[PDB]
Amino acid sequence: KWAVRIIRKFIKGFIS
Repeated sequence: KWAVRIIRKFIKGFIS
């Protein structure tokens, strides 16, 4: 659970 946020973490590196 909530490991989807890890992919969003990559997004946090992509958007920034």
